[PDB]
Amino acid sequence: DLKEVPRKNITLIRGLGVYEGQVSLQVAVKTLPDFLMEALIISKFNHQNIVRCIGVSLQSLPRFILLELMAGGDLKSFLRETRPRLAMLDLLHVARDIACGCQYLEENHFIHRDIAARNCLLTCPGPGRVAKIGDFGMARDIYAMLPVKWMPPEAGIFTSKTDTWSFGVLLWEIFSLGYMPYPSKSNQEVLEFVTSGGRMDPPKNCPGPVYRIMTQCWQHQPEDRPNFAIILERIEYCTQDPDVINTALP
Ligand SMILES: Cn1cc(-c2cnc3[nH]cc(-c4cnn(Cc5cc(F)ccc5F)c4)c3c2)cn1
Repeated sequence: DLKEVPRKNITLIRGLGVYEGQVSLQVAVKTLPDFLMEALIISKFNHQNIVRCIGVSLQSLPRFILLELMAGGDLKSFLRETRPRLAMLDLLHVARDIACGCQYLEENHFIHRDIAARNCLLTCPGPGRVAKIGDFGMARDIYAMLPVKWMPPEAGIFTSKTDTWSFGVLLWEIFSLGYMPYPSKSNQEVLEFVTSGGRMDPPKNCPGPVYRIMTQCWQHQPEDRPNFAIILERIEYCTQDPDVINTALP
């Protein structure tokens, strides 16, 4: 099924997080000390905003999965490290990028169930970045450690509207510039806070239009939340608005 690439052709260059690799083509190598199936899931996707599975090395040990090299690393760490001391449109492109990928999943009736900044990767760190969904461990596991801050109330049900909720929270992560959702609240506090109707305030300097996308992502009833086509449409509207784009980051 998956393209078994000879170990002879594979060489490990550098430890990234989890290796920088080459094949006799610069790739990223994920090693195993289940795992047969994250690669099988990622392999079946064909979209520009989802990391590509180059191949696998299950012949020798330790078993590899060859993946599209994302030199910019995860999105959570990027926001943190690249915090002004980067413009609003850079955030909007990142948001659009993941929204496209989510739309692709939604169209293909796949539920991610863990859409967060820590599961998104960046191609290069500088301008011309492309954010892509890099982790699918949660959706595999099914097919304290639970991501409660990204989950809607009815999650124990899971829909495409689940991913809509978590994307709203991802949206906050982006425009907060990498802050932890519900900053001073624990999983159980957030659980009861959300269940009561409580929602996160706008991140510092966040334009109203963008916060309004977060707000309707967090609608209590799933059928009232927007699909990702509408979300993109609305992100595109923000990208047209100059009052949104001209707003200076904190
Ligand atoms: C600084 N930094 C860069 C990276 C990085 C760069 N490029 C990358 N390309 C693919 C990855 C990656 C790493 N883990 N995953 C999740 C994953 C986990 C798994 F168990 C099986 C497959 C799989 F894709 C994707 C990946 C990670 C990690 N840290």
